[PDB]
Amino acid sequence: MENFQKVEKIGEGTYGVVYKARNKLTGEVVALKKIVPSTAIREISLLKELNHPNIVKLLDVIHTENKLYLVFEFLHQDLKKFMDASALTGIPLPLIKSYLFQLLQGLAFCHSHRVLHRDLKPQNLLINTEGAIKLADFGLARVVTLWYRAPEILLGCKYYSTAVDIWSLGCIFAEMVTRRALFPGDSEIDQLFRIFRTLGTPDEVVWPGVTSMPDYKPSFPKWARQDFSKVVPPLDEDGRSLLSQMLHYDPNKRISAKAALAHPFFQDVTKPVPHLRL
Ligand SMILES: Brc1cnn2c(NCc3cncnc3)cc(-c3ccccc3)cc12
Repeated sequence: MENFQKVEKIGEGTYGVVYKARNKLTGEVVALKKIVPSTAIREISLLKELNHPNIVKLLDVIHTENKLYLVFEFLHQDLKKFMDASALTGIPLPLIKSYLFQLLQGLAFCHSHRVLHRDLKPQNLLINTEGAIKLADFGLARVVTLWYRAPEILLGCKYYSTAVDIWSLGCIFAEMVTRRALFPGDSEIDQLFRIFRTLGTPDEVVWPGVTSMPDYKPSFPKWARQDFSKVVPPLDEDGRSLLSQMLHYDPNKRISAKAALAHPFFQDVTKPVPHLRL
């Protein structure tokens, strides 16, 4: 640690405080996360090899004094701040599409290595001046916001898979378009019920096996599904079709990152430069 000079606190991650810091040696500016079980050390070590342009690079892992520090590449802004900053005007559709495409490329990569994020949220999607967007805190999982949590997690599924990340990204996609959180639940049941109220209460017809799930209750209220035209106006039909697929109840039916990349929505994708005030 003596090799780093703390510049400032850039948030309070789920595991510890994250600091912008300077390598007293190389002079490199990095993000320093202060989080040990051998399993954790080994798992984290694996993440160091998981390199991709849309994944925040984990530079080094430092274990000392039974303490654990993760040194990451530093990015100046996150999607939440950018969304807040662009609230009056909204993020231009072409930039939303570019960001969604890049994130799907990142997910496609991680997923192909059997690595899940599990906690995707605007705060952990980092952006730069070049129009790039990157997933932060990938593989780390293996008040905390429930807004992006997939229904199978909320329903007590113990062995959920990659589809949970597609669900979270579908929620974030909707939020970028509408400028309002899709399902801002403030408790597990409120989260579940917000999802039901919009997509309809799931049943054996649309989600075979849902009624047997651990936290499923026959006493759940039965709400009708709403039309996406009401959910994310004025997103075009291509966008709404993609969204509807990323939000399928059945994790097995939910579109994969790979398939999502081929969706017609991305036929005209480009890479705009955002306007960032750093
Ligand atoms: Br790795 C990493 C690399 N950059 N980075 C950023 N940068 C965005 C930023 C935010 N505030 C000031 N400067 C830059 C935020 C978080 C993060 C922090 C807290 C919670 C979740 C993610 C992690 C992280």
